[PDB]
Amino acid sequence: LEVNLAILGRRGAGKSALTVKFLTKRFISEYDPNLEDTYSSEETVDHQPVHLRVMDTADPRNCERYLNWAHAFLVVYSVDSRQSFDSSSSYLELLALHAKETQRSIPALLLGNKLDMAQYRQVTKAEGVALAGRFGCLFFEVSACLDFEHVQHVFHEAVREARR
Ligand SMILES: Nc1nc2c(ncn2[C@@H]2O[C@H](COP(=O)(O)OP(=O)(O)O)[C@@H](O)[C@H]2O)c(=O)[nH]1
Ligand SMILES: [Mg+2]
Ligand SMILES: [Mg+2]
Repeated sequence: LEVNLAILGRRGAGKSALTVKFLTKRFISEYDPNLEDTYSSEETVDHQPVHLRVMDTADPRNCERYLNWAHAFLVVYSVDSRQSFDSSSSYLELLALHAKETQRSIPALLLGNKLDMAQYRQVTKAEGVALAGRFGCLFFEVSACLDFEHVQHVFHEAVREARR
């Protein structure tokens, strides 16, 4: 089973850090901000094997490259950046519009990353919940430089959302 996951969000939000942590179980803090690519991994989600494809985007034009490809989305902002949070809402609007225009119904997970920087929070967890509420998507706060298991969970949950 092949599952396409696309990761969207404003530059700086930690899209690649989250991807590399998922893939490698390590935090890599400087990763080419311009590099966009699809990363392949063999996963097991609910005792079921998956060929997972993770598209780590770097933005704007030809959004269909992910809009007509992904089976689920992660939309990422940083909890220490209002700017990032605001940009996250635009990606969710795009997902909504595309679904409306094409009938393509794809689940999304809203991610407030850099939970390790919670002391400099510009966005509350309650506000992330509210934003997810406006788009009917799931919501998680995560970090690329805490443990691996919580990052694995969100990626595997996108898989579960894609299978439902
Ligand atoms: N403190 C902290 N910094 C992070 C985290 N994730 C990414 N970063 C940093 O945020 C910046 C952008 O990360 P990057 O993965 O390039 O984000 P991208 O542009 O969305 O792909 C870099 O300085 C990363 O080191 C995180 O979870 N916690
Ligand atoms: Mg990146
Ligand atoms: Mg490639």
